[PDB]
Amino acid sequence: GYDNREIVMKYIHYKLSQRGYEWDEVVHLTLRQAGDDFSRRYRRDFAEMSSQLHLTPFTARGRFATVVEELFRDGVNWGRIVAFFEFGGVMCVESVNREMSPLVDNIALWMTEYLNRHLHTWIQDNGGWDAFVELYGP
Ligand SMILES: COC1(Cc2ccccc2)CCN(c2ccc(C(=O)NS(=O)(=O)c3ccc(NC(C)(C)CSc4ccccc4)c([N+](=O)[O-])c3)cc2)CC1
Repeated sequence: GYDNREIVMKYIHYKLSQRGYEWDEVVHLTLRQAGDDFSRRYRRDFAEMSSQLHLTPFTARGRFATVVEELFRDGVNWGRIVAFFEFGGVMCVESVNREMSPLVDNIALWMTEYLNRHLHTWIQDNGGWDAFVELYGP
């Protein structure tokens, strides 16, 4: 069984716990190893994109809508997906850090919707999660 919401709400544990939070997922072992290596490799490219959203006047929701639009602009792929989850986590880290913990619930909700209303067709088409783990699995 695979749940986009169960993973989206639990996958935000390693991104927050590192600073101070709760929760935990079981399949994170995959997205994690793939995410950690990403942040390190594309640390600058990622940070540069993060600052951009901070410069814009948009709100918490707006930013997420702008970061998701640019990410999946020239198509989709396991790679872009690994980055999408990365941004989501960071977005929460800033909230809790900027006295906006409650926002964490919002960001977690959005990531769940988009995943179940945008990347639900592509994923299933690319062997779904089954393939995601088969490629870059523990
Ligand atoms: C600034 O634009 C970004 C940042 C960003 C912008 C906006 C919103 C969110 C994020 C988002 C766009 N972006 C990239 C950079 C590269 C690729 C990439 O290499 N894709 S891939 O399809 O070639 C690939 C390679 C290797 C792995 N996994 C390994 C084998 C475990 C290595 S760790 C790794 C993870 C992912 C990418 C590279 C290495 C995985 N994966 O796990 O999905 C995927 C994809 C997007 C630049 C940073």
